Amino acid sequence: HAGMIIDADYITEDGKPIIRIFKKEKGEFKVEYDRTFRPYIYALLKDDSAIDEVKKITAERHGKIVRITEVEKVQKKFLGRPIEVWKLYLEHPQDVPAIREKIREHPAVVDIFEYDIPFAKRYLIDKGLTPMEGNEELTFLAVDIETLYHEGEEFGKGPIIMISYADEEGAKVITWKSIDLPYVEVVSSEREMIKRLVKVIREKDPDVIITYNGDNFAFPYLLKRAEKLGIKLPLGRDNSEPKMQRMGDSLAVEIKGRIHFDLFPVIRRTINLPTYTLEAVYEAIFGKSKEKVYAHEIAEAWETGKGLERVAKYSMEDAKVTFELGKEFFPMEAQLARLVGQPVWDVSRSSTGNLVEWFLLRKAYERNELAPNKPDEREYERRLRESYEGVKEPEKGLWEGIVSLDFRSLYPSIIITHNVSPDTLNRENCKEYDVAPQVGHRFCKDFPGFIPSLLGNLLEERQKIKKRMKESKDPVEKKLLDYRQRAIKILANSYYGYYGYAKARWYCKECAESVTAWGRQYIDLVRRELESRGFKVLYIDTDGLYATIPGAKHEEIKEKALKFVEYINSKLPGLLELEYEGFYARGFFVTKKKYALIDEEGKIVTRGLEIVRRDWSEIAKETQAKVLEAILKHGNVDEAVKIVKEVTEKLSKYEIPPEKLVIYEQITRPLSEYKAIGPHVAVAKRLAAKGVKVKPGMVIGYIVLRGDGPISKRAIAIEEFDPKKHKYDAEYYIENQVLPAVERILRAFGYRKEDLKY
DNA sequence: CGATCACGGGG
DNA sequence: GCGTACGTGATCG
Ligand SMILES: [Mg+2]
Ligand SMILES: [Mg+2]
Repeated sequence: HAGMIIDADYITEDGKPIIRIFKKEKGEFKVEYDRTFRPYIYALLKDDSAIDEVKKITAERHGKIVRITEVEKVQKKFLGRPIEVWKLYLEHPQDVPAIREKIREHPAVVDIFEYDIPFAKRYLIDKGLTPMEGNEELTFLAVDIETLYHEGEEFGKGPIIMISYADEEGAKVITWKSIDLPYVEVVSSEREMIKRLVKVIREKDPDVIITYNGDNFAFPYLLKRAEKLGIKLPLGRDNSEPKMQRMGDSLAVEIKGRIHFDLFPVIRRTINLPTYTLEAVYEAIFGKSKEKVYAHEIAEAWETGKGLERVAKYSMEDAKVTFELGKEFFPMEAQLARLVGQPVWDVSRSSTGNLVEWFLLRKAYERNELAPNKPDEREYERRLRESYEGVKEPEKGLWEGIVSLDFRSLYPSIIITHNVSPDTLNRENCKEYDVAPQVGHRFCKDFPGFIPSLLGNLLEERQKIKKRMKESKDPVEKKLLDYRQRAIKILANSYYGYYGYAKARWYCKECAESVTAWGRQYIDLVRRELESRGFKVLYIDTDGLYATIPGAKHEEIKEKALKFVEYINSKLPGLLELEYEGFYARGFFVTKKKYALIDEEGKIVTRGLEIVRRDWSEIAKETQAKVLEAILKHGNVDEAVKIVKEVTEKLSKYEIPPEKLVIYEQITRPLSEYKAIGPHVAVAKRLAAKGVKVKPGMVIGYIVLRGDGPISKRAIAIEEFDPKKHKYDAEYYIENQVLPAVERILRAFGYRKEDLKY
């Protein structure tokens, strides 16, 4: 009708699917139902006569037989060529996985197509429906929880001790222990606290629930405790419970009628941080410090009853900043959803490769272009092993006053001008074609390629938005249009990468190679022009470069670089654009996407080097941090080498505290299901043998002891370690922990692993 | 060696 | 749900 679409799903009623379109119309929540949309797949047949055998194929589901309800001969395009396929209709979406392989196996069937598109996404495309359109203002509520945790406990063993929420009315805490603070609501039990959260959510009726890692912590924990306590969480606008969907090796939680906006996957994509803790994220965006109160401090305060006001303040600030962050990051995700035509829930949890693919599937429908299939495992593997011809090793040592230049806005223009598309690649009876330099791939000029055509329209639309922005007096429209033009830039700058993405439907190795080859001519021009101006290029890859004027004043480097970007863009034709990304006080480069820098404010910025993860010992992580600090903060590689040498000697002489040697690894399945027994599994099996209920999710802490053979047979549970009896493996902690953590970094300064010991 | 298995965020 | 990440690095067998 007239509302803004925020989501879509389907329900089954009397065994038949019903699409639900969740809308917001002038502040009101509305649900539209559609019983008429039918599931389907396509089948390419060897001959039209075959349909009589194919329409008679059946399968089984829910104890009943599955049939093809209707067949329809249709004319479409495949790889820029007319094709005749049969549209096979099914009653229920779940009929598609049940019957698709029985159609594909048929000797008269050449191939099948569009057999793995989810019904709700199939519906939005086919009906031309775009989520997040209009000026409809949504409501937001941030939610967070605090729990009682002890090292290595099964997930959900300890109770939820606090629940916090925040919106514009303020940040509040619900707890079941007496804390005298103005924003704290004290209730009688964990059960009563969870029921109060349910009431707040039902009363505030937010369109968007903001969490920080709610997909993999807050909501699975709430569901675990609600199950324990035997209470329901009717948070859905249809009174349904939050729904845990297995998205990869992890989880994603949906709340029907709403948008569960988990900031963790969103921020992980948007900015570069070594660790995405809420406190690190908040500081990077708002330039303010946020205190972290660790799990052990929380457990100690809860159990002893001392210092609970500190824990309540931590819980409050967690909800307060989650709200603040949500408001900051939601507008761009809303514009991306709109652009790609899929709900924010799905779009906020996806890579740019999937954003491109959703955009392309919709455009293929609009253009009557049959979509190619996602590859099988063998093809996906063959794609990962493909070698690309045509980005040198970076300069060694420590450099000062570094400018970063970004090339990414160059590639959409190359795709368009050279008609780079899988449907135009090495076409027969082509009258005119473009030949890629060095690699020689031919792209037909006779018709615009599917992908160049779409990119051309995206770039044109962005230029119209930018023009409308200059001519606007309304700062509200200007702010909105700024988000819209940034969403196009992000989607357009993702096509180059998408061509080489192994899971892509419109994958094209030769397209990616050719864009690289044509792109290189401009990169080489940028490099020569930089060097003619006294700049030294320290590092260069397909995405950008780092450069300096050796021994020049920093303000002179910045000014010359800004003046250079303005100059080159005046020389580059069309929408080919170079961007000044930033300036760094110092930096060093190891290899492709492995480097470390420090800006003028003293913030260290790295790519592909830092090892902040629980399965690496503290001694290795601490030494690595010390090495980066000595190099970047002190400009002293000699100090860094001496730090490594001192740590290794201390390890050899058993001078390192055993607490800095603990390795943590999660159990992810029943112990009997393991095919390879790593040290944490060997430790786990002994724990289960002692009567410990070992379950997936439990994190095993261990220390590697001195001895013969694989580390599996010498690992000990941290709770069993006796410093007066057990001797840790110094050679393991040196060669497998500390030295790999620092050897890549120090390779940039001409050191090998063997020069980092006395 | 190829195969297998872990990481992130949260408490 | 017409589904189940990603890319990378250590250790087992
Ligand atoms: Mg959904
Ligand atoms: Mg919290």
